[PDB]
Amino acid sequence: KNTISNIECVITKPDRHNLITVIVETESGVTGYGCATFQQRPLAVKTMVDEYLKPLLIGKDANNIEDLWQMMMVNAYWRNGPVINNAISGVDMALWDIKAKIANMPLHQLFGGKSRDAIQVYTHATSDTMEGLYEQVDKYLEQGYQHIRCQLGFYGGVPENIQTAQNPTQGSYYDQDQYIENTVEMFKNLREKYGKQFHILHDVHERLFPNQAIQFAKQIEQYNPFFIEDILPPSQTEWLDNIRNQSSVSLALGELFNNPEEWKALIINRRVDFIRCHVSQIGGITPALKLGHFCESFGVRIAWHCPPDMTPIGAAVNTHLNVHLHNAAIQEHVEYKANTQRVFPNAAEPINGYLYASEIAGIGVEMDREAAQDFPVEYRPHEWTQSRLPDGSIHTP
Amino acid sequence: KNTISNIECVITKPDRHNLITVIVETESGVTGYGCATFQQRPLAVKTMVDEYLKPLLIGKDANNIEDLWQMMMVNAYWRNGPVINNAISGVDMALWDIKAKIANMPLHQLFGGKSRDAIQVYTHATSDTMEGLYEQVDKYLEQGYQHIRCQLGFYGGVPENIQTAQNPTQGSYYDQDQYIENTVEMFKNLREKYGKQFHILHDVHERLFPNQAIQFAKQIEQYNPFFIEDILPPSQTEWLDNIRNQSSVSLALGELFNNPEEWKALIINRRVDFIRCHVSQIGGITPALKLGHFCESFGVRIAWHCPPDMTPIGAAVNTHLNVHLHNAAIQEHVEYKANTQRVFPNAAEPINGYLYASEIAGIGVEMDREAAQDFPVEYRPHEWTQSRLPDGSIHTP
Amino acid sequence: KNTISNIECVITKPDRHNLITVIVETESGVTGYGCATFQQRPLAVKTMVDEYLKPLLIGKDANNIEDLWQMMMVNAYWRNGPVINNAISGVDMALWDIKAKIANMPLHQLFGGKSRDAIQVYTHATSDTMEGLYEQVDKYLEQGYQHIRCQLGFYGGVPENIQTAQNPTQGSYYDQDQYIENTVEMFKNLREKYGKQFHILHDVHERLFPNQAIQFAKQIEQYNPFFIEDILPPSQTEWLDNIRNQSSVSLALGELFNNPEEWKALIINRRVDFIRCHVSQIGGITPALKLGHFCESFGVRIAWHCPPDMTPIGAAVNTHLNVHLHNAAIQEHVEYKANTQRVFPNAAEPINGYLYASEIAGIGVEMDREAAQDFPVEYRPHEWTQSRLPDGSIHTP
Amino acid sequence: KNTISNIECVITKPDRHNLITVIVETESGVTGYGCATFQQRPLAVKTMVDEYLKPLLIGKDANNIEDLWQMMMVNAYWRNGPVINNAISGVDMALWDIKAKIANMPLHQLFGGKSRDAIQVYTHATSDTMEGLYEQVDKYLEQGYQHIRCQLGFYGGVPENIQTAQNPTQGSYYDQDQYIENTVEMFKNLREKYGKQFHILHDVHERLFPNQAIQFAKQIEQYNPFFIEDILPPSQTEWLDNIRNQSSVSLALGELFNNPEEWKALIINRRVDFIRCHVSQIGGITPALKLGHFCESFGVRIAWHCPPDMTPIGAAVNTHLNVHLHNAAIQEHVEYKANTQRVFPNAAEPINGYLYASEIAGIGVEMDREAAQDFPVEYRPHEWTQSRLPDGSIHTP
Amino acid sequence: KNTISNIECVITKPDRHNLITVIVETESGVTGYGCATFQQRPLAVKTMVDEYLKPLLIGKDANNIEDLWQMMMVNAYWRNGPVINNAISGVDMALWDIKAKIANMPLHQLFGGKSRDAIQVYTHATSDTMEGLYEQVDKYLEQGYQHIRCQLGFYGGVPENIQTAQNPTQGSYYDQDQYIENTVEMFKNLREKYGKQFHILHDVHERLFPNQAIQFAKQIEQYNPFFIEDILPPSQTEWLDNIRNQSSVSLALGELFNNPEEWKALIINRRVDFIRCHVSQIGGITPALKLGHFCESFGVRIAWHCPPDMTPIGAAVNTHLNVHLHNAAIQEHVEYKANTQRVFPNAAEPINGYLYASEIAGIGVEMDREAAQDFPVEYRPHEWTQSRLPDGSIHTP
Ligand SMILES: [Cl-]
Ligand SMILES: [Cl-]
Ligand SMILES: [Cl-]
Ligand SMILES: [Cl-]
Ligand SMILES: [Cl-]
Ligand SMILES: [Cl-]
Ligand SMILES: [Cl-]
Ligand SMILES: [Mg+2]
Ligand SMILES: [Mg+2]
Ligand SMILES: [Mg+2]
Ligand SMILES: [Mg+2]
Ligand SMILES: [Mg+2]
Ligand SMILES: [Mg+2]
Repeated sequence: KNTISNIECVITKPDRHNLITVIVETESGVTGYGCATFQQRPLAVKTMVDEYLKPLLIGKDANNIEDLWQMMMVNAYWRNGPVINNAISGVDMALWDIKAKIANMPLHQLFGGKSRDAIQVYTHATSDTMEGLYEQVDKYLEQGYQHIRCQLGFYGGVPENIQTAQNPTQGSYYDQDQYIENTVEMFKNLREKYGKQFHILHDVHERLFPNQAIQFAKQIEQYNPFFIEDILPPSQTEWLDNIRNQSSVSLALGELFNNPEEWKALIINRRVDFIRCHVSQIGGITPALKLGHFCESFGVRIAWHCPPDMTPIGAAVNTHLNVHLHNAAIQEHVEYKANTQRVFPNAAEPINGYLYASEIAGIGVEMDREAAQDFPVEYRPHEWTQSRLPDGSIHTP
Repeated sequence: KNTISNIECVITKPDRHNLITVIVETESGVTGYGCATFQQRPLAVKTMVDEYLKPLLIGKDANNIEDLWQMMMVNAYWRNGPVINNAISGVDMALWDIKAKIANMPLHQLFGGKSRDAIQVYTHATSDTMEGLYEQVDKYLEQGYQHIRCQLGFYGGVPENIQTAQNPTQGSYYDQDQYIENTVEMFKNLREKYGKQFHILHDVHERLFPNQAIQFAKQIEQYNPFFIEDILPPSQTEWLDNIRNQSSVSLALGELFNNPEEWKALIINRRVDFIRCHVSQIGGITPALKLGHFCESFGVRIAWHCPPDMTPIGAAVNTHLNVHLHNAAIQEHVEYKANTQRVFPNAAEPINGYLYASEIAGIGVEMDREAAQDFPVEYRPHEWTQSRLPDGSIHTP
Repeated sequence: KNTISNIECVITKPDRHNLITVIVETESGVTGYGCATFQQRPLAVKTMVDEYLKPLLIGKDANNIEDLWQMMMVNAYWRNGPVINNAISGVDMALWDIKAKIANMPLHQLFGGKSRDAIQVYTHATSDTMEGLYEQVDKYLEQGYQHIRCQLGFYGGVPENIQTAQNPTQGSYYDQDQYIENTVEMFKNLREKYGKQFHILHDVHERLFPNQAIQFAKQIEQYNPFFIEDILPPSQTEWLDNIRNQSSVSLALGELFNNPEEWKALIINRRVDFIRCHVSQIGGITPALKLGHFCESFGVRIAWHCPPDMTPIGAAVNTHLNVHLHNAAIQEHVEYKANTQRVFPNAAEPINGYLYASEIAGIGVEMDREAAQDFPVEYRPHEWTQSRLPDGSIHTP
Repeated sequence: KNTISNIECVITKPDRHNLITVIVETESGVTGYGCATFQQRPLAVKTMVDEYLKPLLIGKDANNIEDLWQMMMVNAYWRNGPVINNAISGVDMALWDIKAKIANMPLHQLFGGKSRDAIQVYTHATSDTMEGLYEQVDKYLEQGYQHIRCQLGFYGGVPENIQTAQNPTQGSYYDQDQYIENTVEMFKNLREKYGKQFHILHDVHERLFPNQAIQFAKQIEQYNPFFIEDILPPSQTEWLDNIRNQSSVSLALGELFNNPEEWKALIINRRVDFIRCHVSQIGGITPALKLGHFCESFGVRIAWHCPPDMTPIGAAVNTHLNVHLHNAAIQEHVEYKANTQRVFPNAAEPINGYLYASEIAGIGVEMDREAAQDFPVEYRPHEWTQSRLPDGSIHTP
Repeated sequence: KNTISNIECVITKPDRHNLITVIVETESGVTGYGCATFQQRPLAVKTMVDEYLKPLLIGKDANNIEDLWQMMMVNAYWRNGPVINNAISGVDMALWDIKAKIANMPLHQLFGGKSRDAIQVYTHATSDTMEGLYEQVDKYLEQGYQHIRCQLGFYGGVPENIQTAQNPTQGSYYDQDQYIENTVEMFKNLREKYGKQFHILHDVHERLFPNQAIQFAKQIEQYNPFFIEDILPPSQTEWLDNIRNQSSVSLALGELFNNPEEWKALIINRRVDFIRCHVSQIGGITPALKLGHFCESFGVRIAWHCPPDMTPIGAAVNTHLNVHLHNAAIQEHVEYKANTQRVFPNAAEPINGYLYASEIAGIGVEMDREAAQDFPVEYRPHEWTQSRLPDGSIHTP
């Protein structure tokens, strides 16, 4: 047995985002690290770990990750959701980290090994002008990326060019029709300039109503996007049947998921082509493996959410999952800055459009705890989540 | 308790339509006003209120709108339908008016308050020529409207350019193919001239057979109408699945509904994008709130029917519902003439494409009883409802 | 407008449970109180309110509850789940409390009034012997209760009479077959002694596997329980189809729900007869009203979860919902003790099997903030949630 | 890398069945052992390993079990089926053995560790009389078993009490009605004598036509069998819907499966409560983990086939899977005789109704190569598979 | 009775492929020949026949083909799959040959005679250039073929112009996008040059993911291919519904099938227009007839797989089945080489686009036993089955 001797939760903001790490110490002296990053509510996740998971977990056998996951998930009776799941994810990843270290193996080797040499990577280009897009796309192409998520225009902030009511309620405003029009124009221009040079992805980020999504699918399907992401919010994915029945568009969805009821009908009915779950939002590696296998039976492929608001520990974990799970398709990546790299040393970066899994024992990335102390948590409003349509209505952000 | 002391029903015809208002007096001294407008059969609604609802309601507690509504709906054993529901609606709306006045709140604040600053508005442009259309559209755009329901041609009357049988039966004649041809051409012409300057709506008004409706949807989907309204009659909406499976066209339906069985399967199967119910036809505010909530769970949005054959009291009520219900989308424009404005003082008018909810206590619009007496009920035959196809057969009007 | 001036969150444990109250102060000087009680993780809910909802909400208009609810729900981007929802519920209830106070009306009158005189109530009898059950049942019957949830045996703790593995993992042990056998025997004995004197309810509390649930339904259906509650866990309710296809048993489910995807298919497919949601777990009054209306269209009735781990504020709120919503069926009740009554004065208690809604302005129950300070939060392990079957497996608790 | 240096396949018959072991040697010096037992066609599996899998695998990296499995499955283009899957299983299991040995962990710890302390076990009682049954049951109960699979009568052989045609075709005869009659009587008798003392299982072994299966389910459901196994053959499992819609009987199925199309719709439609796959028939540990996860999402539990025609290596593997997979339920008992114990040293035996996973590195059971050579393959005709009904027609055996 | 006196299995490789023939001798002195060709695993098939089917079959009555098939199929208990089915097929075909020889009739006359004069034939044109394709196409049209399966490019081998990971794992590489692009261009060019001169077929050979298949279907439907073959792998055919709901493309699938669960739902749901099964893979003539009839009821037509890896005996059998079964559509043919013709004399060749059934007694084609000895089995690694995507992942080959 390997008895858990401590549980710690650290919030660090080396750069733009409040990142959250969980650290598990064991009587073997082997230490694990995991990602619990829910950037919008980090103090809630920390409270959850410090006040509840810690006294629950100290004294228990770290070897039995599966029991610990099943036990943790139901421990508050009420369950699922972002605060509990991220806290559990932090522990779950750290426990797998310890197991891999004790096995003296890279994490993906514990799983049963590689099913691919490395995972393909897509990056992000966003500009308010086509010329600006071209500038970023050109750089990415020169670096060997073959997949780029492109966006024309920025959506939010003050309603400068939007016909609102007289005294619009405070919020981040956009117009769905302007957004649709700019996006179609973007695809048309990118295909005219670049042809089939690279794969174009685009993130709808739940901006649209169902009728707008169906129209939009028919408008861009001719451009064969690698995928169109979050074309609807999680609560309206039954409307995907309307799209799947009449459009060939490739669809990805699910970074928002933190309850299994959100994805089961989605996958069984083949409503998307790629699942986009944020691994820490679904409770860590343990459920990620199961969900990977579930998708596989239905022919659904995997593109785990990999935003900047996630530790490099979490990213390395996703790369281990991505080189192992046969139905993994692509990894999202954004560049790390120097502070982040200092707090989380040895974070892999894409090489010629590929991310390579770590080959040392464990996850392969840890947190430098002294460095992390230099960057304490900092309150952020996240004003973009107060997203409003011209009439002042809230829309899923 | 707030005991009901009197119930009255007034039919008034300030301008082109017979309007119906129910007036509820209480022992608190607070009076409520409601819309019961079924313009085609007004004496029947008045008989229903005066002879049956009045002796039922006098003496009962106006506070308990929900009990009174559930009780009223089943009071005749047989139920649903346009005459009973309209009479009940008049009472139901007046009871809400009373409750809001006693609470000293605008009606929408009772409901739980605003979910938007104001509701967007669409107006109506109809002409026998394109230039006549352009004339009306230019005027509306200049007034700030962003949504216009357009129709080229008038359909009905003597069969002048229509090959009928030798001695055609008396009726109001049209040719469905001429109607389709003109409407497709109209859409084409408007997009050429105006591009994406405004949202174009069109009301099919149940003119078509299902195969025609399906053909029409494929013919106009490319023009992205904001919605195509009543593309089928209420009894044939299962045919919408054929449309939904192969077309992206945005659909609205339901102004004719007066029985819940007409809408449940519609909404459950996502057969339309907007519900168009006439609030008084479904029994008033009480069922309108439930239906709005019902639609919201399925992702269906709301565009309550707001024709000229409705009191300004009913319009105000609809704007109260529209600024409250989160899934409300748009409100139909009704320009009020001098006589109607005198009978129903303080009726809101759109300002720069928006209708604003009233902010005084209650509904915010009452009927001037003296002014209404000046304009008594007048029989109208509504010949357009005897709608006939070229072979002389009735079609749903 | 009524600007929010403060937001406070208090945890108090006057008796057995950590209760959580949210208090909203406004520039009008009118103060609201709401329930945010997630007893197993109270510090997490408090963190959520103090650190996040408070700076978000101060300065905003308390009148617009609907916008504030829609805005709050999506404010962390990721959403749903027990920690966020309870925090939002606390604010939502307090906002309705303020609106009712300003309207000078009892909460249920804001909603549209009563649809019943009072709500029927069921209470709880639990013993390890039939004789002990009879003793409690006899008292309840004498007090006028007509509905009693009965349980024979206590399930959990050390595996004294259970054949486990040699060195069973620490946990709370029970045997599903012993539990089934005791429960069937209980119903058989109660019907033999009491006949149809009262309505018997029973809470399966997700103890069973699907095959056991189906067997159990067929075993007790002859006893016509008023309902059998939580016969399956939330993740396995599709298995209810097997039961609904072959058994007449009345079913209730849903106290665990905190994501709408958990209940939509459940209700649309008529898989249960009563919905059991914990109002604070689903985000407060605002979504409770909508869910009430949703259920109503499908003929599903309401029995909101009313456990001891909920403030009397929350209970009074449920009674307001129960006398208003036409499809409300029954209210669960457990007696308050003197400390709890001191901290939450004027809490209604059942009278002859009925709970009467409060008739003063507002919710009708507040928290005495000095009294609450006498009873600070106290860590509880809740060892019963580590529920294990004889082989040491975790089972949903 | 850990390069494969040799692949061997040994058929050994220590006792009643031809057993098949695959042995994988690597350059690390670490040797793996796996089960490839298809007892009816052992020379075919050995040809498959020796002639095709050996030259394919030598030189490749044993670490990457997942790639090797995906590659092996499609290597012959045509795929699935009992000969190929068993050969692949032998390799797959040996590769997992190797990985666990290198990690210096018991196999189940690699997977993520335990979710139960040990797995419950059922044994088998079969006799031509009830008293003979009682004899075996009494012995098993006294040994600590709580689950016994019971069968009254032996079915097959010469048609002694069976009205066949004049000159019946050579085969193993039985009468389905005699079988049903004896089994119903057996259940009745066991419940009268033993009541609820133990769980009774029964294996129908695809003996019945669908109308017989449905009749039988209704006849024995009252006796609450722990499961009724293989009530239909694999090709007729859609007939299970008729059973599921009207009966509570608990069902197990799937020992015959060797193609995923055989189980997907089964599990998706909840047609059984327990999956019974033979791990080597589905291709080894790698697909067994995925299938367990797949079943878990649908609430289906696992009872892998553990017959005597399987190596103790395969049994140990199944116990490793059974203590890991949370939805594992029970393991079939196989008493090992002296010769088999010598060939496969250290095979676990049930202790008080439980099988405990091995705790040394690797699978924990190997084959003694010298001992196995003592017991070479011996042809068996397995006459029972020529199973005939009274009219002389083949029925699935 | 016609007692089986011997069973033999000969592997012969006169040209590029290991071919497998089963020979059945009877006491009548009449000898039958059948195809058991599974070219990738021939030694496993031969073991199956020699070690198991032979001692099973000798002594039994060859007259009763139906019983012999039902008996053979379940004789190993576990069943279906390519090794067992091919062995059984060789026997089944030889028995049908024997029966037809005894009746002194061509095989298809046994079945009930011709339903057509002859079967239309398609050939294969494949090249890395369009002009290379044109030469082959031109050759075929001159010979009277009216159907040609066309392929531009060769896919596999070393990843020369493919961006792989740094050290790509050994395998046969292709890029799906490159393949789709070339194939779409091929269709475009062929229709430009040839118009509707001939029917163009194309074999996707399970190279694509579902989202790619759906895109491809929409890209080529305008070119009206006679059929697009194997657009998905057998385990993913439920994705065909997405294609069938939005595309008019003609589809064929099934050469991989060796388990009826692979085809039933496929055909019941009309997911393909042509079934493509390999007759020996499904177990011979006996199940080919039933499957032909099953398809016919559903309106599905037959294009049995007729690759070079099949004996001319098996090809003759397919022509007998094709002139008999009313729903047979077309026969694939590859030109025979001289050594193959020597070993299997008198094999029919297409004449002006038609294949004519043999008119002598029996199948019409036998194996020259002495000639076959000149060409013993030779190992081949079939490296193309290790098909990898650019990232190193195995894809179904
Ligand atoms: Cl921010
Ligand atoms: Cl808007
Ligand atoms: Cl008129
Ligand atoms: Cl406790
Ligand atoms: Cl157990
Ligand atoms: Cl035998
Ligand atoms: Cl096989
Ligand atoms: Mg995204
Ligand atoms: Mg209309
Ligand atoms: Mg409960
Ligand atoms: Mg069995
Ligand atoms: Mg092919
Ligand atoms: Mg379609």
